[PDB]
Amino acid sequence: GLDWWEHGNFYQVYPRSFKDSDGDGIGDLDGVTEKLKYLKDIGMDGVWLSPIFSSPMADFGYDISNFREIQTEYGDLDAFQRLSDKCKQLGLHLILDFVPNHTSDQHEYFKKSVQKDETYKDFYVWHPGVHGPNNTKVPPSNWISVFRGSSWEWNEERQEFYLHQFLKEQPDLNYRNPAVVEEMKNVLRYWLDRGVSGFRIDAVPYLFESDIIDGRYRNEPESRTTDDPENPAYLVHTQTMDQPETYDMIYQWRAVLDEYSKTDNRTRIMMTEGYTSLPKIIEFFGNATANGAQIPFNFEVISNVKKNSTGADFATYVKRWLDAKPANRRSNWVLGNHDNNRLGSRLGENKIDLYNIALQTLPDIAVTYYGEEIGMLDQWIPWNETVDPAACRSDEASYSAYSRDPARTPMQWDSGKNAGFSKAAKTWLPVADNYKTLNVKIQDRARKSHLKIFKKLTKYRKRQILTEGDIDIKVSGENLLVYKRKVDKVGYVVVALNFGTEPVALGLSSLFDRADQRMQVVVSSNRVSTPDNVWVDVDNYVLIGESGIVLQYLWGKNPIVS
Ligand SMILES: *[C@@H]1O[C@H](CO)[C@@H](O)[C@H](O)[C@H]1NC(C)=O
Ligand SMILES: [Ca+2]
Ligand SMILES: [Ca+2]
Ligand SMILES: [Cl-]
Ligand SMILES: [Cl-]
Ligand SMILES: [Cl-]
Ligand SMILES: [Cl-]
Repeated sequence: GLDWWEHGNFYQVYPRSFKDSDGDGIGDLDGVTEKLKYLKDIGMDGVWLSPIFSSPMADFGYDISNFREIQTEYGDLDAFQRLSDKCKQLGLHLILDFVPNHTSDQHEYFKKSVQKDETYKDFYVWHPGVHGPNNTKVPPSNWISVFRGSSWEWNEERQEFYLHQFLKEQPDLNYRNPAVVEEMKNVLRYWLDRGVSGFRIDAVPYLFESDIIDGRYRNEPESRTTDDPENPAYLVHTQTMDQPETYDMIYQWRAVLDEYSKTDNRTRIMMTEGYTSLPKIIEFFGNATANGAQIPFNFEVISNVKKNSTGADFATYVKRWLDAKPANRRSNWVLGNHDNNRLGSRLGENKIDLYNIALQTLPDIAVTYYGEEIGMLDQWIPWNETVDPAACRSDEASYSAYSRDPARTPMQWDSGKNAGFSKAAKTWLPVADNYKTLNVKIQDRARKSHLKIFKKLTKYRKRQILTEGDIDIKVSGENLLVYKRKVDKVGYVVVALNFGTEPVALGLSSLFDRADQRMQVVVSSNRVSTPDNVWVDVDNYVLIGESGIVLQYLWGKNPIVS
């Protein structure tokens, strides 16, 4: 008897790009609500929305000026309630994006902090630095912002530097201040009171920095993986990431969630965005005395799998996650989000179905970034139309290395105007040029298509074998990854993923003891010609390049487990 989330399908909506409902070219809450039934029909359980709160959009919602307010163009609190009520009818859990690390520099708390307001003077991390030789100002430490340059920003009015781990428009909250601690968990209660099933928590590794010692902040040592001192990777982040107090606060936040779970037998869940080392990701699950996040994102895989990764490479990172995961915790698999190039563009357009197969058939929790289920691809956007500050802080020659906008374009619903995302003359980001032939409606009608493969996976994974089965991973050569998932007296599933360009015979008898000369085809990559439901020889079947196949053998019935 699993809790709702343990084998859950989670879908990330980027609200600005999901569905426009009021003709301004901007996705909004009412637009999401129109589309929640679609999300249920493709097998989703939990819907996570990126920042919908009041924010000047310097970082497109991650710079929040009021954590208790819906941003105007997205809607109002009624629009939120209708979204929440619709989720409840459909049996979907709503997950909101919680951004504790920083506020907008337009937040009232920050404006008052700059003025040394007695209540807000210490809401942020301020330090004067030191005046140096030749009347120069030395910042309080050598720390580098994730968006490049110093993470200390001088404020003339206050005559101090404030800490910004992200943009200078995003001042870091001082979680050593108890007033800040209390205020931010009341933000969680505010939304828990309004019905949400949990939160995805932004930038968890960066919450606490180390404290002052003898009036100074400690510098960080050079990493020697780059010579560029404006690049955050220039330093080893011994002082600005992975601090022990960070984990303490995650656990405090989970306790607030647990207060609400006791109320009504509906587990509030926590997801955490942590681009950090695998052991420091794992620590977010919890420790001996305290639970943390049920879903600290498996960014071990996403950060290390590349376009030229082999099947062996993919297996290495999958196995590394599994070897490090504590037995009492659930895995999750994620290969896309709003900060990465779209999966097909990033990892190889031919592998869209291979990777959707992996994401959906590996154990426990599967994550989908909006559009991955139809195989959306990045859209190149001109410098003049790009809005992502990570691009605009670069230059016309080279903003495409940095820009996240190509992965944030409007969802492609149909072949009509703006791919059916909006009736407006212009959309906030351009619709991808491929939209007439890549959209939900066209894939819905096709015999085989990414969406039909996707839908087959999200349904099939909810049966007993893929819900309850173990996992046994084997690699043949450099590029044939195969894994078996078995439930005794029920059956077993074999996933075979061919990352290489050459076709290959599965040769399963030389990989598992397990016989059954023949297995039944459940689903396969778009280019595989083998019809569904036929039987194939597990030794001689040839899997074409860059393709995957899901194979089944039943001893008993394999029911949907609800
Ligand atoms: C794969 O690509 C990366 C980055 O583009 C490169 O550094 C690496 O050498 C490539 N691997 C091979 C085997 O060429
Ligand atoms: Ca709109
Ligand atoms: Ca911080
Ligand atoms: Cl519209
Ligand atoms: Cl857990
Ligand atoms: Cl099925
Ligand atoms: Cl048979």
